Amino acid sequence: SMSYTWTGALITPCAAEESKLPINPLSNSLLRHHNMVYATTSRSASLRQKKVTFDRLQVLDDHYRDVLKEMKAKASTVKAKLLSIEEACKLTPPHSAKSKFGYGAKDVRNLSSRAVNHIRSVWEDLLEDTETPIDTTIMAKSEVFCVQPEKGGRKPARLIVFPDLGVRVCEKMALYDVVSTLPQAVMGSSYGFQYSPKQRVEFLVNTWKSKKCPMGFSYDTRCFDSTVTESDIRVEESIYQCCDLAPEARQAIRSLTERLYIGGPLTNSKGQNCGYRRCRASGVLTTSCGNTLTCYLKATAACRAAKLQDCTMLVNGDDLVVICESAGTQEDAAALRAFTEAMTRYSAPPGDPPQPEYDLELITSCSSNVSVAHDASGKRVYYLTRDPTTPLARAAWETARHTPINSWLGNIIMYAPTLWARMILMTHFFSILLAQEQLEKALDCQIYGACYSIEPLDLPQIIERLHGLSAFTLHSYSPGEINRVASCLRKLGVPPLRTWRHRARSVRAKLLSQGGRAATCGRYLFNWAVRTKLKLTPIPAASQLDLSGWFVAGYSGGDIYHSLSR
Ligand SMILES: O=c1ccn([C@@H]2O[C@H](COP(=O)(O)OP(=O)(O)OP(=O)(O)O)[C@@H](O)[C@H]2O)c(=O)[nH]1
Ligand SMILES: [Mn+2]
Ligand SMILES: [Mn+2]
Repeated sequence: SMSYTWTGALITPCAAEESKLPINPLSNSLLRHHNMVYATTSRSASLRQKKVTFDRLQVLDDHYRDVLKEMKAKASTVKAKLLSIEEACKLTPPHSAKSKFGYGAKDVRNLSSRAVNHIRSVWEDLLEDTETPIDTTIMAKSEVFCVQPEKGGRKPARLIVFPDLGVRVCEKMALYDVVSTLPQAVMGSSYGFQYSPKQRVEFLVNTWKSKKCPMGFSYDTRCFDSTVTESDIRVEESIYQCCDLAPEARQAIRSLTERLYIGGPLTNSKGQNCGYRRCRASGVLTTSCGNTLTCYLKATAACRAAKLQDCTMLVNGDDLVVICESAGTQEDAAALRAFTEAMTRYSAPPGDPPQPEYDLELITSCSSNVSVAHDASGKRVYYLTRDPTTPLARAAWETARHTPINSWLGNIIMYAPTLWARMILMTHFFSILLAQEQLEKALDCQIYGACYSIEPLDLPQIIERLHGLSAFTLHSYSPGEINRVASCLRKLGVPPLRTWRHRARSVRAKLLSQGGRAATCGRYLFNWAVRTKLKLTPIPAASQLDLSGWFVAGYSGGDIYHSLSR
């Protein structure tokens, strides 16, 4: 079975597309080499299709079935709720793509009669029609990155596939509770999205330490969605089916599984049939959960086949990292060879062969890695970092062009503890906000795939709640880590780290002599920039009325929104 079949019609864009970074009178303050930044467009959709299109051979053995059951027994433990039309409407983001039936996200969240009437029929249809493939739209995703060291090396557009708005709301009523609860229940501490960065770190380390002689690695499959089979999707459904569900929920899931999740026809923006999918759809509510479960299921089985000792995994979508007891170098190399031979068999071959690692700071996953620093008292603190090239490039692009979702904000949140996050991002953006007094204007950013509405003035609280205070006092980052950041600044033409020490004192000052919420931002966010450092006390309101539901589950491509946590 082929992951895709193409009729020749083009993946077309729904609007015009900006691909280059125009000469900015403020972004150059950030990055000077504009020709290094680029956003993906329809033009490269075909290169993507070729990467994404191939036959799938899958062989399932005893360990796989053994693991399936263990997972199912756990899922058996869950009672999932049917979400009401209203609840699901609220979960829809304000700029979620509009329906082909004459209403948009706004209409849906406002509970328009037209919108709710269509949703109801889409739901009724889920109960009356058990087999007709549901229409999906295929588009090229616009994403900004830095040119490849191979000079002019570019990533082709990634393809996004999703059903009409109406179906999406139905998916929510039918599966939102499930997709928010089953992953943990089934994978325990192995489910990654349940952890804030601070927790993901605690869990990696306490695990690494828990080993007499630790050996670890990260695994990532070559274009995972395409590797997901119809079989894999039905197994996924067998897992969902073990929950106690309402009758209509149970049929909605069952119908959604055959009509949408296993495959369906592909339609472009001009309304033409581009082909057919027989693999995971990037834009359905189940794709995060589905991928984690499938990833976890295959990997657990692979461990037992490769006979790895005391394996402990952490899974996020298709992002896998396993920490086991080293059984000797030579030994370890053969185990990963086997592990991979098994993953490949289960229909999930690697992008790059996994390398056994013996230094936790050396294992990278989710595009991130753990690093060490020291706090106020110099007590070796641990945190999560990542190469800053893509983040800095995106910050650049978001500066020259108001985009709907502001990744820089998100990166500050998740990476607040980091060197680059504090010294460049925090500095750059707080002066831009200062200038236009956009401190109060809330922005949309996403975490683990769900879009969140956030007020910059609340970063101290948020940062404090998530990383602790050490996030405001880390000071002796690793050589390795500092070298990476500097090397990257050179690559992008971003002014060296010390140039930023300067900029911050200013911004901060212009933030202390501002009072209120703005002022606090000034005291806590740039304490690394002032000569005369003060002693930061736990923020009152922060570790208080600060909302949650933030690190419960992944919703990438799931059309999820929350306007909580100020
Ligand atoms: O919302 C989405 C979209 C995509 N995917 C799928 O999960 C994988 C996570 O993508 P990766 O970071 O693994 O990149 P890759 O090397 O596997 O594939 P290239 O993207 O760089 O082409 C993607 O490659 C995609 O196929 C999801 O799981 N969820
Ligand atoms: Mn992948
Ligand atoms: Mn990945």
